[PDB]
Amino acid sequence: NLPTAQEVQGLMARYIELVDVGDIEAIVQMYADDATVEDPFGQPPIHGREQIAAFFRQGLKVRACLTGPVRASHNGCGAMPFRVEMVWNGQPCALDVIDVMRFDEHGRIQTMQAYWSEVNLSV
Amino acid sequence: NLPTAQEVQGLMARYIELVDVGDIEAIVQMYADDATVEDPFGQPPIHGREQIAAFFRQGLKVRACLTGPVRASHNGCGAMPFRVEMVWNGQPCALDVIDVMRFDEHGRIQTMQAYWSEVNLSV
Repeated sequence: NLPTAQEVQGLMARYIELVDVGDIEAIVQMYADDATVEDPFGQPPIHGREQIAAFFRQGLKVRACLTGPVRASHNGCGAMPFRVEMVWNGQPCALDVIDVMRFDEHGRIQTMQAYWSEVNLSV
Repeated sequence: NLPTAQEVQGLMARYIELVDVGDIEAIVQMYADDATVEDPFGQPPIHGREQIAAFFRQGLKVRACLTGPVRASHNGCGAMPFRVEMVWNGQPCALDVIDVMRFDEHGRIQTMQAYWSEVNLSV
């Protein structure tokens, strides 16, 4: 069902867990089959599980952690602050990001928008 | 002009400063004259400076602080995590919130959405 505010917090926390361990197949399945992703927000979106899996394979030695609680509304929406730690070409770097996600009537991510730019990069 | 990612971080940080001291007139002026606000997201929006000022007067002994960096994009958009501390009927409480704002070509907030619900309340 349309996740309740409580379910949304649980789903988004799980989501970061998956990104942290790097289980691409499990992340991909959290999305609706025709979901769209805008990462970073401002860039043309990617649509569908095929393109999203390609996107995550390309991007995911990386760890991610929630850096604050998940903010959830009552209409299947949620927003969360987190950090991504990587090593960009030998050089390690961190990126602070905020994801906004809208879930569907099946508990799947219909749309995701990621807010960040170079000002949130610490390389 | 359409704020750059760097300008957006500065504008949103200022914004929380204003909410913290409680300068309603200065907050109101940060909004476009016909801006709309959705707080909490999921509720019908309020439109225009008159309604926004009424909204902030009604709501603002309160302190607010950024609890993480402002995430900014290159298209006049920004998202930020913060906490609001109040005393709800003698009883003190805190609310964790994430605001998403879109600025206009004049550096003013055209639209604001606040993500939170009772799950982010610690009373």
